[PDB]
Amino acid sequence: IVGGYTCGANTVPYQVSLNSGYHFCGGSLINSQWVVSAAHCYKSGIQVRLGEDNINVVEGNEQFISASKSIVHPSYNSNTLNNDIMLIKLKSAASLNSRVASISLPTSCASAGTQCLISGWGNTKSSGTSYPDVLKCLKAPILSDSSCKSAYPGQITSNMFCAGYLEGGKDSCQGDSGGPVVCSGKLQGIVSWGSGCAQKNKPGVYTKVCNYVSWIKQTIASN
Ligand SMILES: NC(=[NH2+])c1ccc2[nH]c(-c3ncccc3[O-])nc2c1
Ligand SMILES: [Ca+2]
Ligand SMILES: [Cl-]
Repeated sequence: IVGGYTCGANTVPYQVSLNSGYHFCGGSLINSQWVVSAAHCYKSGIQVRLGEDNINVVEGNEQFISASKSIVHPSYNSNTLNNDIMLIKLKSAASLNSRVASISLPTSCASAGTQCLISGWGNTKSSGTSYPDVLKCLKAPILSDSSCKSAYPGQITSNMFCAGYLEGGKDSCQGDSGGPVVCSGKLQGIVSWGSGCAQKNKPGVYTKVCNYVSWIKQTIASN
């Protein structure tokens, strides 16, 4: 997160860290045994870490659960990142309390201008790499589809939306991939891609979760 602030320990209880010996992507807890992340975060050897704040110190509240399986969307395209969503099922269910909690899936898509909260342990510098120990947050609005398509001509599908600031300075970045974009208590986006981080007129692009709620429900109901 570039231009963001320290969220405060456990203030984003549905945020998870995907770990393979180090933090590589974020994700969102949607029920006690399922997490939602981005298809490009897929790898084997994933341990899901819940209740985290400092990812390098065990401070208490953490729950480390191995993924029993990851389900990448069958139509995911790694070259356009269209359908960039993945579901991870946990080996055991997580103990939910006030520090670890799930986030609701949306019943409707959000509109331009909606203010959302984006969080993650990704890079904090637009020019260079500084990775934080604690969770960073950024409040950003959903942009109109015309400005988004005007910024990335021919690269935005209907399963994507842009959120952020065209002036530059505040944005999600590498390490934040797979994490949440929550608007009004509902998970509306997943951090997917962008050009550099916090560059002028190059806002972040997010996977539009309202387009996949039945796919998520049907997939969880059968696995
Ligand atoms: N500018 C952004 N909003 C953005 C967000 C997530 C990103 N993730 C990545 C990324 N880059 C290199 C390897 C993996 C990644 O997820 N770039 C990203 C850029
Ligand atoms: Ca920790
Ligand atoms: Cl276009």
